[PDB]
Formats: sequence, structure tokens, C-alpha cells
Amino acid sequence: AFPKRLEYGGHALVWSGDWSAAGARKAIAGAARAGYDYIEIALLDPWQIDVALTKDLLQEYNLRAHASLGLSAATDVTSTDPAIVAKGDELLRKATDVLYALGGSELCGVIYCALGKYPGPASRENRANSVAAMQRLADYAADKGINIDLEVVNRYETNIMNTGLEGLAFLDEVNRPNAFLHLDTYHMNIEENGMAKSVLAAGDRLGYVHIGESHRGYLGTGNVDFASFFAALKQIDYRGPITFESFSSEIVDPKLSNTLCVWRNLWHDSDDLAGKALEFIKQRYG
Amino acid sequence: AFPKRLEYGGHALVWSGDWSAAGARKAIAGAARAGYDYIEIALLDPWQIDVALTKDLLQEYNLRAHASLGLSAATDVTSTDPAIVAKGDELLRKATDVLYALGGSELCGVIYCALGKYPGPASRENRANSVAAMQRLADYAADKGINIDLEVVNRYETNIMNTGLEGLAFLDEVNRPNAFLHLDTYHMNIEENGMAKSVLAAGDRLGYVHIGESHRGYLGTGNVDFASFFAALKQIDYRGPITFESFSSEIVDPKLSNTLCVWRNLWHDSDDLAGKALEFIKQRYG
Ligand SMILES: [Mn+2]
Ligand SMILES: [Mn+2]
Repeated sequence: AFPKRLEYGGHALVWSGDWSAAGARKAIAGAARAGYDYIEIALLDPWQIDVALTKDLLQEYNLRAHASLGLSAATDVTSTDPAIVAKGDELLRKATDVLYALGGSELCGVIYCALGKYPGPASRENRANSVAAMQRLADYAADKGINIDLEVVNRYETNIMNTGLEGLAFLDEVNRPNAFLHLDTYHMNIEENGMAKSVLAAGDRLGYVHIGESHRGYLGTGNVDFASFFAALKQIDYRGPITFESFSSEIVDPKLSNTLCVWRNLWHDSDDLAGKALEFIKQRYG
Repeated sequence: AFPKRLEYGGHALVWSGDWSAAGARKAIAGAARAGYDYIEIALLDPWQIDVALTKDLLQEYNLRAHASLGLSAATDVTSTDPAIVAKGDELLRKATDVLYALGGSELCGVIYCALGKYPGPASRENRANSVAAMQRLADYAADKGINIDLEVVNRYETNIMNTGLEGLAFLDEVNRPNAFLHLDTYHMNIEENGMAKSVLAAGDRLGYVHIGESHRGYLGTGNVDFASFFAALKQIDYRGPITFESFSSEIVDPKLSNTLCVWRNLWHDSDDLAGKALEFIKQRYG
């Protein structure tokens, strides 16, 4: 395990739909302006990012970076197609390399399967292929001082693990010291038996947190029991990354936004949303 | 509007994954055993129902029947392909005919689009095509004393309407006296700004209700603010069908279950689930 600290991050797609030179400056300036400790960069295509320019931007705005991504059908490490697993391994190493290059310590999100709506349930071979891939990734990450955090997402985004309890079981099969559980209030709101059970069960195994409202808009305008969730984090004295995650048709990444079915505009003012989000969070945890 | 009354029902998939002679009896017996007033039949293929056998089963167990369905890509009434919209019209009239033969009064569910994940947001033409299809269905249903209830579902299941407010606007465009809004607490838990706003807004336009827990499992083991929702229903003095809807890998309809991403086993004992659900509901609304 590599060092974790209580720090507050904003997801790139709060500010930018793409990670062009401009997009990168806008998001990084955005997060720094709002008072975030770090930006979480979406690395669905880790070859299109200008790492040197991004590194300069992080220096310029005195801001840290972690990275999240979701694999695609072409890079699905659950695939019983060895070629498709190899493409996944290759993308996760590239993502790890980019993250290392930016002085990052956390690779999180849906890194263990294709992000999206599977047409049917996962076979044991799908899960087995997933476990073996996170072992290979954890071993590669470990050489570069990087922790991986597997994000438990709802039934429409993965067939592998939809609850923290399922994630902890999968993690025990992975059995790597730098592999952790990643919980997201948005996904918890759908799948979990209250907002506390998975956090209490995780303890030190919880390595990353996403704060998202039930509809993924303004914090406090949805159904998520944040009082419950933040109570649970306190009970295990959680000290790791907490990134605000939000999606509106206002800022769209052609792939990720349609994958996440972001059909409505829940906000327009990135700075208002991000500023209010960090306030909301620090009021209830810190 | 055709007569509505405050009556309690269970969704077929609580007991049975198919509507074979055996599956129909199992669902109807299950509903009757728990003390439900009606069974809600999933009619995704209305041609496969043995209507006489089902009619005999309802008589035998002294149970009423309502019908819910989702369209598929092949029958999507939002399609810009006129042949696909005509297929939709044809299926919805077969569903209506079936319901009519069972002496039914409510065709509800995702009757206005293909149930599932859309690759992108709905155009005005998609919505216009939908409204016109629901107008044609409503006029056909009216001749057979059948109301249609438009079920608002989360972003992963439709790109047409994701909140009650959006559903009410769609509903006003349809402008038919036997057309109503259908709310489902499972979908509400995701998309809605609290559990009261859409219900207070709907008043007499709310024609049909589904009771689903946040994870579609045991009522009261999830995140759904039922106390808020039932307080809202009381405010508008709702007197219509209330269906307990639940999905577990324990009982699989090969199509519906996978379309709804039912990866997890949230129950095994249909009778225990269904019995506790009705009690839970009648305790909070009666
Ligand atoms: Mn997330
Ligand atoms: Mn429903």
C-alpha cells in the first residue's frame, strides 16, 4: 500500500468534456479556483493526453492529480477472448504510466470490466479473468508507487460487483496490498442496504470515495443519505481521496456521457456546482 | 378515464419468469396466497399468452389482472423508422386485446419507447413519434375500456422521460382522457428531487404506482424514503393500482431480467418477499 491522505478532488467532466490543451487548462484552473486539492482525470483513452502539458498545468495551478477510467468492449479484461484481455492490460499499463508521469498515486473507477450495460450476467470465467487482470495491474502499479481502487458501480454499468460487500469478496480473491475498494454514493444509492454497511465492512480496504447525488446533479437536491454516508466514513475514520463527480448535458464527453446516459442538464455553471459541492462535503466531513 | 380503485398487486416476476400454463398459475396462486387484489402480467410478447387458461386461472383464484410491458428495438414507437413504429402500434394493440379478454382496465409500464439503454439523447422527432403512438394506443384502448399509464423510468431504461414532471409534460402533449402518469419508487429514488414533488404535481394525473426498494429487493432494506412518498400519495388521496415490483436472479425472465440488469439474488422465498411487501405497504397506505 502507498500513502493515502484525506484530500478533496473534482472529476474532470465537472469542467471539461475532452482533455485537449485548452480542456486541461480549463478543468485544472476550475478545480484550483474552487479550492480542490486535486483533479481526477478521465483516462478512457490514455494515449490522447499530452502528459508534459498536463504536468506543467498541475505545477502552474499547484494542483495534484489522480486518474479514473472505464474500459470498453475492446479492452474488457473480463472477456473470455484472450486478445481483448491483452488490449485491457495494455490500456491499464498506459493509464498507470500517465498517472505516474503526473506524480499521481491513485488509479480508480471501473478498471476491472467494460463500463456500460452488459446484455447478461457474468460467468465465473468473467470474474476469474477480472481478478487475474487486477492482480497483473496491481503488480505493475506497485513498481510506480500507485494504488488501484476498484469502483463498485450499479447494475447498468457492471455485472461484476454492484455492492461494497461484493467488491470486498472480489478484492480478497485479487489479494494485493495496493488494491482497494472504491465507493460512489450515486451507485450506493441504487444497490446498497443503507449507506453504512459497505463502509463499515471495508474499514482500511476503502481506498477511494466518489461523492455523487442520486441524479448526479447538485449535492443536496437528490435522495442520497449523505448524513448516513459521512457518519459511516467517520466510524472507520476514512482518510483518502474524496472526489465530487457530476454529469450534465452542459459538458459532454462524446463517449463517457452517452455511456453514462446523461440525457438532461442538471447544471450549467461548473464553478457554482464545484464550489457548492466542496462546501457541502467539507461541512459534513473534515 | 375508466374506473380506478385503491387496489394492491404484485408483479409476475416476484413468482414466475415465464407465462406458461405452469408459470401463470404459479404467479396468480402466489399473488392470491399473499392476499393481493391483482397480478400484474409482464406482456413483452403478448402473442405467447394462452388467454383462456389465464382467464380460468384469475376466476379460479378470484384475482384481477393488469398488464405492464416494455417495447424493444423492433417495436420502438420513438423510432424515426416508420416500419418499426408500426410494429410498436401492432404489439400495443395485441397487449390491449389480451388485457381486454382478461377483463383488464390498466395497460402500464414503458409502453412509449424501447425499454433499455439508448446510445444517445432523444430528438424532438423521437418524442413527437412517441406522443403520436401513445395517442393512437389511447384511442384504441378507450374502445376496450382500458386506461394507459406512462411509467417514468431512470436514464438507463429510457431517454424520453426520467422524472414525474417530464412524464406529466409528455402526458399533457398526448392529451387523452384515459392516459395517465405511472410512478415507480425504484426509478424515483434515482432521478427525483425528493419523493413528493412529482406526486403533488400529478394529482389526478397519477393513474398507477409501483412500489420498488432502491435495489428492487425486500421493502425497507434499501434507501427509498417510503414515508415521504406515501405522505405525498395521501396529500393527493391517490386511489389507483399499487404494485409491489421486485427482481432477483432467483426468478429470471430471460429477456426482461437481463434488460433490467438483475445480476444479484436479493431474495429466494417469493411468498416471504411478497407477504412482507404487502404488509409493509398496507401499514403505510390503506
Ligand atoms: Mn464515480
Ligand atoms: Mn416499475
